[PDB]
Amino acid sequence: GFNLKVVLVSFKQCLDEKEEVLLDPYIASWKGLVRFLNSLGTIFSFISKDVVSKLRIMERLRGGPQSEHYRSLQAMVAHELSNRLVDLERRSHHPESGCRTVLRLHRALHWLQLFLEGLRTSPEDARTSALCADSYNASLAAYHPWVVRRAVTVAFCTLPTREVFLEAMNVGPPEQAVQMLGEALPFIQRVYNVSQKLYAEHSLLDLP
Ligand SMILES: CCCCCCCCCCCCC/C=C/[C@@H](O)[C@H](COP(=O)(O)O)NC(=O)CCCCCCCCCCC
Repeated sequence: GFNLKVVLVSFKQCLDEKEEVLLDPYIASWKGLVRFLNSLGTIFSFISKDVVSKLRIMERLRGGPQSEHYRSLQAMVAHELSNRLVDLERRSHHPESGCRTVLRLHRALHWLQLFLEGLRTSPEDARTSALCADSYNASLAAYHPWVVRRAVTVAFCTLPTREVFLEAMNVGPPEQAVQMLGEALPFIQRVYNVSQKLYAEHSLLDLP
């Protein structure tokens, strides 16, 4: 019943007719990713908590007195910039602003998209560990302190084989998994592109 396709396709729900990035569905989709990650039984389950803690921050903003301004990422950015609830230069009175919090998930989404795309078009003899590192170095690595970068990089060598990873998506044999990624990744890509435009245009790509 539960599989990676269900999660990827849930990202369709994150964009409305005006391509507002809706926060509730975004959270729901990320909870799907966490459940998938935890199902893989790798050492990276050690880091699921960081995602979960970030989702809870966002859920608490959605449960608060300004909940309506957190309905979409676009609304969130407008509200937090106009009320100075985002630390722009250095961490200060708003260490857990919606803007800086969502940024971390967004960067991770970028990594995930690069990793899954890499996997989708990889040769049969490609190593999962290499797909992960190359995509990590492309993306998330620059935002992590050296101690984290080095530990993550080493941990990559302990990942399952390409075949096992594809089968773990639970959508059939590797060949079916590969076609699934092609049909489903565009949903996560669209969410990423719209979110990246939002952050880029507001010069928020480097929030502390
Ligand atoms: C299945 C193999 C998964 C490979 C995942 C490779 C990337 C792992 C990154 C681990 C980062 C170390 C944990 C804590 C990092 C935090 O410092 C940063 C910055 O947050 P801040 O401290 O400023 O609040 N947090 C992040 O970069 C977000 C956590 C990354 C989530 C990884 C996505 C895994 C989802 C997999 C779903 C298939």
